[PDB]
Amino acid sequence: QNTETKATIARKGEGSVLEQIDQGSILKLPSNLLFENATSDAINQDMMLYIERIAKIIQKLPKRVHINVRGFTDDTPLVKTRFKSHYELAANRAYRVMKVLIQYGVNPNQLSFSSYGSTNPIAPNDSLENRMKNNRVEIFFSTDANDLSKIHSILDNEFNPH
Amino acid sequence: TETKATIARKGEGSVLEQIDQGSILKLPSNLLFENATSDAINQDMMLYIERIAKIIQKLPKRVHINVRGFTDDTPLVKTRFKSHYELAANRAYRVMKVLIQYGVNPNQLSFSSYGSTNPIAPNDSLENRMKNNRVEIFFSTDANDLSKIHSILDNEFNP
Repeated sequence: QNTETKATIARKGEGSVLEQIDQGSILKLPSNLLFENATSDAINQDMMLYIERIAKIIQKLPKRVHINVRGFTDDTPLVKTRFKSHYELAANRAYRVMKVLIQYGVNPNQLSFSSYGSTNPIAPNDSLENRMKNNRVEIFFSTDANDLSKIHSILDNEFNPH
Repeated sequence: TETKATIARKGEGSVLEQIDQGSILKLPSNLLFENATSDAINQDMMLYIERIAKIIQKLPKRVHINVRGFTDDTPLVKTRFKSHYELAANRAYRVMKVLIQYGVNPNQLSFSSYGSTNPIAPNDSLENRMKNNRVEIFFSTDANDLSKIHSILDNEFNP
């Protein structure tokens, strides 16, 4: 039923999970592992060491892997912050992690960053734990394989009478 | 996710279908074989097989081709075939054999049988029953990049 396994990043690394989907892998990191709070892009004192470890793991992965850093927020009112929107907050957070991965030697041609804003929650925002997961950063690992597409195009050009 | 098909302007009926893990080329059995109980290929449609063979030869080794056989559910009584599974196996295999005749690498080919199990139509008519009698060719790859990515991540991260 489940395709998520807890992941251990730093011999502590609490709350992180690895999910497999059919078109790739998603590493999910709760807010408090990267940032001082849910509402800023300011990094916390352990941020760097976590990302270094992820970057080492990434170095074992083949070259054609594309790595997408994805940001997410909860619905926390944005009045107290310098951001215009949830999308903007999540973009800046995703972008910072990407940049740190670059500093650690991950090739920029394999990296991008995304923002989902507040509308893909993992859980109810009824606890600190759940709030940290709703403000998570994700890392999606995939490829731009097109073998199946070339087969289809090939077959289509030969065998379509339309 | 499908359209009609032909070749050299002599082969209506055959459809190409795309599914997420590969492509399926449909060859109507009725055209393909002399009659509804034989594994003897229509010697007139060896030219459609050849075309398919020509395309396969363009595809790299990671692309595997599976020739699949399917039947209606008319009980077999006047025949030397002992089941629909066996009948479907022989038809798939005979089409496979002809691809091989036309130069296709035997190591990229296999044949399957589904018997009467997954009919395109309800079995009630030389209209409908003959829709169930078919041979499909499934094109896919042995790609495991995503599986390998997951394995490595899981090995490094999962306690």
